[PDB]
Amino acid sequence: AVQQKLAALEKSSGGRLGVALIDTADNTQVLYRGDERFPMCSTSKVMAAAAVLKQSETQKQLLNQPVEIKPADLVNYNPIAEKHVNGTMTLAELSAAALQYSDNTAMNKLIAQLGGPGGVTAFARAIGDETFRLDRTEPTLNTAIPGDPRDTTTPRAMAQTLRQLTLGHALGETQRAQLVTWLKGNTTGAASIRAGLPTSWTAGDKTGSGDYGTTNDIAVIWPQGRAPLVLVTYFTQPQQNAESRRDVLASAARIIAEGL
Ligand SMILES: O=C(Nc1cccc(-c2nnn[nH]2)c1)c1cccc(-c2ncccn2)c1
Ligand SMILES: O=C(Nc1cccc(-c2nnn[nH]2)c1)c1cccc(-c2ncccn2)c1
Ligand SMILES: O=C(Nc1cccc(-c2nnn[nH]2)c1)c1cccc(-c2ncccn2)c1
Repeated sequence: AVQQKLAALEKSSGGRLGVALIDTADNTQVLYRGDERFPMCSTSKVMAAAAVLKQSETQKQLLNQPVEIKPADLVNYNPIAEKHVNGTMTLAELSAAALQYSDNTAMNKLIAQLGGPGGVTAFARAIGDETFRLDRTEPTLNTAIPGDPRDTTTPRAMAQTLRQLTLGHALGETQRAQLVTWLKGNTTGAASIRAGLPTSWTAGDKTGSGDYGTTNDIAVIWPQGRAPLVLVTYFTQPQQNAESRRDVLASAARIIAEGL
């Protein structure tokens, strides 16, 4: 029935919606197109930041390591990194910038710290995610071309890996808490999944967008009086120039919340 409501939302939207909920109260799942691939766009920044946090478990000083930001490093959306050109940012600062402001230069520095896009994929595989793939750097990882497997995952896979990272033991406890603190401090998320949730609930999330009107969000949610949830909402449209539809992600989240 939740699936029929999500199918109606998808039909009126004109695009393709993918949803995965994990309710940790009973470990049950709600899926809609849960095994179809979608372009991750900036939701992939979670996996990159997490990979660096994993590295920091065996290098207690890694997050304080300075990284040079040169003018040539700036790409197309650099709200934090532009302030540090011809200077440096620590890996903590780069992680916070990538996660909480969606800074693309910051994401590129995280990718580089892992040895390139495939180092992020390797970390995904190391924590049991056989689906995620990062193939490109910013900004071209957001091209979001229909049918293109580059820089994609499925809703089912991303919900499982977000659960393992934020609620489970993919990371050490200090690192898990740091990731949750960053996600809870996101600045970009109020119009997306969180807009469809009761206001009493708390959450952290990472948004993403790209070409083909691609509009994404992945969240960890602490409802009032319930065990936490993990929710992934991915949305993509048939024309390259389509406008972003954060309202569709809100609507999907509202259908999920009403179906609990
Ligand atoms: O190894 C590096 N990159 C890379 C790219 C794609 C995939 C993989 C991989 N697949 N399975 N396991 N790993 C690894 C790489 C590239 C450039 C620099 C460095 C580097 N690493 C540590 C210190 C300094 N440089 C590593
Ligand atoms: O920069 C683009 N989008 C963008 C950037 C930064 C933040 C957000 C955002 N965060 N929270 N709410 N919105 C959205 C963008 C958009 C369209 C096209 C391009 C582009 N860049 C380079 C080549 C081609 N297209 C960038
Ligand atoms: O980079 C693109 N968009 C972008 C940049 C930074 C943040 C966000 C974002 N965060 N949360 N929600 N949105 C989105 C973008 C978008 C469209 C096309 C391209 C592109 N870039 C290079 C080559 C071709 N296309 C990039």
